[PDB]
Amino acid sequence: FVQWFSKFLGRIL
Repeated sequence: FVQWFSKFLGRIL
């Protein structure tokens, strides 16, 4: 949740 809101590694939200 601390990058680009990407649902791959947990970057989502």
